[PDB]
Amino acid sequence: HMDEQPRSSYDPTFFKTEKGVEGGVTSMYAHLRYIYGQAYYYNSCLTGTDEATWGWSADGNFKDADLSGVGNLTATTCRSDALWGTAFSNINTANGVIENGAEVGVNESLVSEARFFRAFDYFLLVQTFGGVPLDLGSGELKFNITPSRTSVRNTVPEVYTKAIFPDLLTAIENLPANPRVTGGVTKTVARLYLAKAYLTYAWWLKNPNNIPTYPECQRTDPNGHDAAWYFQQAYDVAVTAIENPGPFGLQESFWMVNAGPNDRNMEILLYADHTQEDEYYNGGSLSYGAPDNFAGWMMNWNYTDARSADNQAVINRIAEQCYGRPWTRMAPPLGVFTKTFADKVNDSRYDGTFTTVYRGNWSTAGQNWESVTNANGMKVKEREPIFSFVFQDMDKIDYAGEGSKSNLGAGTLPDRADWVLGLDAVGRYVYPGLWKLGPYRTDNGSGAGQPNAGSTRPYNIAKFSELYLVAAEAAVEGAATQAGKSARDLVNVLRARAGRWTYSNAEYKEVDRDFSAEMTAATPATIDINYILDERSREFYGEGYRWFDLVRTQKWNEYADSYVICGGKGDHNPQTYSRTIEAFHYLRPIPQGQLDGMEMTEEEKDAYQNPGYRD
Repeated sequence: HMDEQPRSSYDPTFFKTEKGVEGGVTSMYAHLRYIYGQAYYYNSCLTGTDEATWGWSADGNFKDADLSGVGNLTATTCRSDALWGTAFSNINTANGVIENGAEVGVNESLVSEARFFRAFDYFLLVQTFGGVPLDLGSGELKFNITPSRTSVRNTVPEVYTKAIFPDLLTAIENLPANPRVTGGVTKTVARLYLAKAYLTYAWWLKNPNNIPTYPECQRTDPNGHDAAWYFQQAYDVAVTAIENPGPFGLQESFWMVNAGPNDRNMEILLYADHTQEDEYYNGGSLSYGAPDNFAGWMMNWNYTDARSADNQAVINRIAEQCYGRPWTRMAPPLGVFTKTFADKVNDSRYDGTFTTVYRGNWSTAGQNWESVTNANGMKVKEREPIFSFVFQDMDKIDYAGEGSKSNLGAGTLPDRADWVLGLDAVGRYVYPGLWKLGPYRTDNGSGAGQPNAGSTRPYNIAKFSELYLVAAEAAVEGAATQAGKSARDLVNVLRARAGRWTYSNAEYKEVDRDFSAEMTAATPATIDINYILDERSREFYGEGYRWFDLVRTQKWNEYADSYVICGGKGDHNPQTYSRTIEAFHYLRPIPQGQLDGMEMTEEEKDAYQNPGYRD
């Protein structure tokens, strides 16, 4: 199906009221929870890129997505499919809110939230699937009540020009500076997504590596401007946001951006609010009776395996950000450590991304051991390092001896009271957990909390930081820059920020370091797209940006054609795996469910489906 949500003949009249417009608008905030935090969609944004390959416990969902000869990516197996029905349901709702609310004069500040969300949804769809329908059964961008059995896909430029740009431009004029409600949309997030949309369209027009689009359409803009024009607008709009940020801004340190106690901070422009839940009512009377934020489980592993020299289970599964529930379904390739996060001394970001030092928490399991013995018969207290992923003396580790006793493929080092494994020995079972998406719960007490519950944390969708990297990318592709905001200046803002350490996760303590001078100096004299993409991986690793960024820039092949990783536990042999990423893979399949739901001939269905996925 296309529209999941049920529609009443009175809905258009409902949306001629302010309370109806609010109703619709708040369901739009809700729709974010079915995408952002959803683990299988999350997969579709990351696996098969440089940031993620399949993990030891991987399903078809993750294997099929890696495009590495261990699965099949088809119209039934791509987890792009979570986006389709969710986005179109929301879009239809937005269509109703917008045509009826605007017709009657319902406050445009509020209506423009729906304008934003409609653009937002279409921008995800257009990148993911190519051209998609603007007509849902009642005309272009019109509210549809009774679902149609037939659909027609518009072209990419039609979606950008007809739906995405005009909505965002209007939204920017009318949206408030400060959020109306929590996580609420503002001028700044509308500007961000407009700049991104212009940036993405500009690349689409330029089409340097000749990746086909579907439906068939020529590489020119109905609005009549060239790629350069769009690159310039991307720059200008991003920069206008930076200069008029309302309440938003960068945190002092990169740790503060994704640290649990600082969720909902003013670097976050938009998020899915996973605390907010649904209240059922039956015929006016309360009835007892949400989707989960379980994306953080994918790039998290069985640290609970960790043992002492006396084979004691020293790490309990608990609801803390460094620990949390593991599904071992996605793993970081070694390129992440050797290329992306090369610098770990001057760069907060590696440490503000991965949990590297795993400590004992055994009293959460009801144990009362003062100390325990492991790692050359050394005593280790609670909350002290048991197992560390290291990047220093990697070629000295002794995996041959007592490291066996860890139940981790781990080894030892001299005068070192902790098990240890180097980043060149990372595998599909044992890898640094993704700390960004770990759970955060104040109500754990002295116990484990509820570690198998979905995360209650916001899932962060849009960040003030990205503005800098959107403008910088536009600058690299030829846009005319303003004084103090060259490509190099813009990149250096985020890099200077990255050199400021406020807290070390590895060391589990406050800290005071400023390596911003060093970071600024090590930035290349001139900036290429490769560097933008590396910075994007550093700032946004594992958050679900990667597939979009590599497809826009057409670097997906260059960055993902091969990855490097070791095997299961006790396998420290780094093997190179090669992917087969064809040009038609740059568009995801239309989900088979949509095709099956339509009254069409097999010929019409073949034509509806993107090339490569028709058999």
